Amino acid sequence: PGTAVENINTNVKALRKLIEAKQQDLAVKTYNPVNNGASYTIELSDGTSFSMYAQIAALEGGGEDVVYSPKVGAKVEHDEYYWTLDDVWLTFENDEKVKVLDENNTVAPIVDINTDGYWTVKYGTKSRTLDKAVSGKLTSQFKQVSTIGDESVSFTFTDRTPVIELNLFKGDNPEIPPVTGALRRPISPEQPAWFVHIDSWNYADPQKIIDLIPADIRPFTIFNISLSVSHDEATGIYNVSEYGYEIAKSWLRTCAENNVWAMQPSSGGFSHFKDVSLYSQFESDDKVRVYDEFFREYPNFLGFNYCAQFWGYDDQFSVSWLQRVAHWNQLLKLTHKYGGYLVVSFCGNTWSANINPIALVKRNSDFAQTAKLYSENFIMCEKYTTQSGFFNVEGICLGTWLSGFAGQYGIRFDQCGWTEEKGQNGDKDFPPAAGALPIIEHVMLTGQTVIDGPELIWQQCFKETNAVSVGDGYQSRNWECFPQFVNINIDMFRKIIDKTIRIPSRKEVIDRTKVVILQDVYSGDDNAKYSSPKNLHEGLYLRDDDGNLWDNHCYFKKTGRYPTIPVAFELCDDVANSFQYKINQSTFEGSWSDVNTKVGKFNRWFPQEYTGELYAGRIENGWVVYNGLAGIRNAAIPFKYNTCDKMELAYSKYTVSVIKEYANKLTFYMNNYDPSGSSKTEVIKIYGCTSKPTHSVSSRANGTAQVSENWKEDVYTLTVTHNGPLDLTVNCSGKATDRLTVSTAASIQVPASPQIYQGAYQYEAECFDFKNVTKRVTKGDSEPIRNYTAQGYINFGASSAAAVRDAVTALEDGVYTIRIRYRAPSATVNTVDMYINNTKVGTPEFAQTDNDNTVWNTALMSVSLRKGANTFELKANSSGAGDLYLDNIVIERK
Ligand SMILES: OC[C@@H]1O[C@H](O[C@@H]2[C@@H](O)[C@H](O[C@@H]3CO[C@@H](O[C@@H]4CO[C@@H](O[C@@H]5CO[C@@H](O)[C@H](O)[C@H]5O[C@@H]5OC[C@@H](O)[C@H](O)[C@H]5O)[C@H](O)[C@H]4O[C@H]4O[C@@H](CO)[C@H](O)[C@H]4O)[C@H](O[C@H]4O[C@@H](CO)[C@H](O)[C@H]4O)[C@H]3O[C@@H]3OC[C@@H](O)[C@H](O)[C@H]3O)OC[C@H]2O)[C@H](O)[C@H]1O
Ligand SMILES: [Ca+2]
Repeated sequence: PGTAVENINTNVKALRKLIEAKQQDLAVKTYNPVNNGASYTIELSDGTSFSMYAQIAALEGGGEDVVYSPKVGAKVEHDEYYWTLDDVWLTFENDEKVKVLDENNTVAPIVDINTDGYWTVKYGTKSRTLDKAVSGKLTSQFKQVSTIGDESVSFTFTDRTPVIELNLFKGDNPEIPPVTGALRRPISPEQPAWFVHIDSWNYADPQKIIDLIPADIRPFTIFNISLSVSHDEATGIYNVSEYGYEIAKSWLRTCAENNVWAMQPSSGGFSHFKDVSLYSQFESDDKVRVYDEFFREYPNFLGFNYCAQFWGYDDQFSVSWLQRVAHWNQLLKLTHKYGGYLVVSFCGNTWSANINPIALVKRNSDFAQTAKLYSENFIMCEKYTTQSGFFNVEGICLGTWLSGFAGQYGIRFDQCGWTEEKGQNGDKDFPPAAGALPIIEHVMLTGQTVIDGPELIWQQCFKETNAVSVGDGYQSRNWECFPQFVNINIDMFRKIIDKTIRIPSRKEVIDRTKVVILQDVYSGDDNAKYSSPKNLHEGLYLRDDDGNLWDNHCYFKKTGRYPTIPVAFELCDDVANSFQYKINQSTFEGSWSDVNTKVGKFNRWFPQEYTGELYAGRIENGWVVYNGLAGIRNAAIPFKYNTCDKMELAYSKYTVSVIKEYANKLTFYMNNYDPSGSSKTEVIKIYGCTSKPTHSVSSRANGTAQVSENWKEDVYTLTVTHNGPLDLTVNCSGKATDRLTVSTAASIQVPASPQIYQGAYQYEAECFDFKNVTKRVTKGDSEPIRNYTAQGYINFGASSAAAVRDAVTALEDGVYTIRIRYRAPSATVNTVDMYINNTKVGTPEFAQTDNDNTVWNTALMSVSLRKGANTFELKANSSGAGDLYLDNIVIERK
């Protein structure tokens, strides 16, 4: 956010500078559009970076017609550039023209509004009053910037200022060939993924989020770089994530430095990056370079996450959902070329049936082909963000994958999916323990290879604390895991890694599932053609207290006897056609809508494996058992592999368990973690033992546990009080021979690292350790300085005791170039020194920079780094001649 008068003068100062660059034969290193080309940032070969505005801020007042604002431009005459005002020469006293390039100043004509409310223009001592200013929308003096060929870059104006071409810098570094062909980082049951968010809402230092993830988890992790689509509804402009490209770039470099996988620019229609309609645009269109760039330069980049694609379409500043699907059609090809994933996540309401994962492939036949053909690259995820329809949306998201249109299936859980005011069981606020249930249920019984989140990131995963002292009198920003992150999430993944929780393959799920619905309906409302049959789940796994479809407010199943029921558009391949029972929805209203008849046919397909009010589903020798109701709840489960007779289970509310049957052993992973520290009680009884059993228990993470044992009349009874997760082992043998046989250890394969990133590293000043600085801007959007990288910058300031430090890295020993992007608006700063590894190496030339709020500059140093960690400091020695600002540093090999 900024005033119209700032915007105008910025463009003028830019026009002066472009002309200066032209006659000094300077080159454009980089340019990039923002807010769909409302503004651009521009870097030249001398390191000068500045904004130009294609849209000007409204003029405070309220009026909203287009009205007059002065237009300072430039024409050429007798070989020379002179200032224009509204397409006539700019003159003051006499009729003397005024050169752009005058041998004394770098003062441009300044436009203003005086105190009688008239526009004015001043140039040194001279000054000129023009027309009355008037509240209204204004038009910019500048149109846009495009590229000509691969040589030229053109700046075009809206007045009669000529076009201005500058050469497009070519860098003499040999470009690094990208990764193509096969998938960069395969995902499968053997190689699952956790998407952990570096979140614009946490105002992250990516480096410190990465480090909060332990080593055993890291290799299975895919860091998800979240750009918030929070914006000003009137203008369109993004705040939280002001410069999305620049955040993504900065954090994607840190990821690439740390050799970890990474991928998120949209929520609903809103997106920091412009949608395409043709595959050609990925190379030919200077409005959409970001797509190719991330794949080309970062070998750890897996692609793009379009989350929550159910809202915000057809906005003034979004796109239609059709246009989005179309963008996916092209983007998916791009993704396939580079071995990437495109991820989509859906949560549902009544208004959004026509944009769900059925409609996705049923409404757009071209996307359907491109999806089918590159399913390996396409990942479809259930989101738990909306207030209803969870079983419908679970079926459909699962159906996408099994039917062959997506390669992997995932869950993105959210607190926000707890029912509002009343909640569930008598618990107003969402309790974290609840979250473990859907996830384990859908991972173990429906083949999810991707866990995403959980949300909200900043309530469930990480928070920033106050700054902390880190030696030598320096202080740093700091981040911490929430306890439920460690005690639910981290530990649940350890239980996948350690092969307790075996993820079934697609073909394994179809054999279990048995049945599919095909959505072959073309008549009726949006719900009739894209959503599942309304009473699909009734008298199956849907609770008594809950209701059908959009009155389905609870995601806990009443029973696990019947498997999650998938709903697809079509079956694309051999395997999808191996479904035992294919039911067309058109027949559904006739036959299956009678709840009793459905339950009758389903009962023949899916035998009773237990009784009681707990949730119990079995796959191979693994049970998921949980309690999603109030009060102690029970079940009687006859064993299928263990040689004892049966187990009777009695569990507290929101206790979840994973129970592995062995001929002479049982394991329980149990959890029910409350951060406030309460205990819960659980009771396990084994029947049919022909021997005194024994038991073993280990607490996990920050959990507690005590277990009591009771042998009596051939019943063995374990009483497990605990807070948080634990593994319990029961050695119990019986005398049965009618029992199945346990297959050998499922595979878990530790996912390979990405190739080593050979490009430049970046370290944002707002993440530096610091002492005695004037101001540290971690949330820049609300402050006066524009055109910065990531979310912020700092004002180092003039203190003689001012200093900063970060830890930087180097693939090996040698000379590197350190580019400090900075601002020195009032005076040159010759008074700050640089230390590498606690040895002073020079005094960067921080030349006076232009006063304008968008201008930054870059100061260079050559230095020796050694292989691995290096320490970087900037230290004042005296009082600065003026404020020094710092946005970042960028390190590259010479
Ligand atoms: O960048 C942050 C980023 O966000 C992600 O994480 C979460 C998000 O998951 C989520 O985002 C919110 C999603 O829900 C929006 O609310 C829904 C909007 O549409 C409403 O439907 C209309 C009802 O009336 C009808 O007549 C009308 O026709 C319907 O709309 C049309 O429906 C079909 C569409 O195809 C069509 O385009 C649309 O126009 C719907 O009822 C409403 O319901 C929501 O309420 C909750 C209930 O649990 C659910 O979110 C959903 O059911 C929501 O936007 C709302 O907030 C304001 C707008 O700012 C309005 O009230 C409404 O539009 C999204 O909110 C915004 O997300 C971005 C964030 O930066 C904003 O601050 C936030 O307001 O929840 C929040 C977010 O944390 C990423 O992981 C995270 O990094
Ligand atoms: Ca910065």
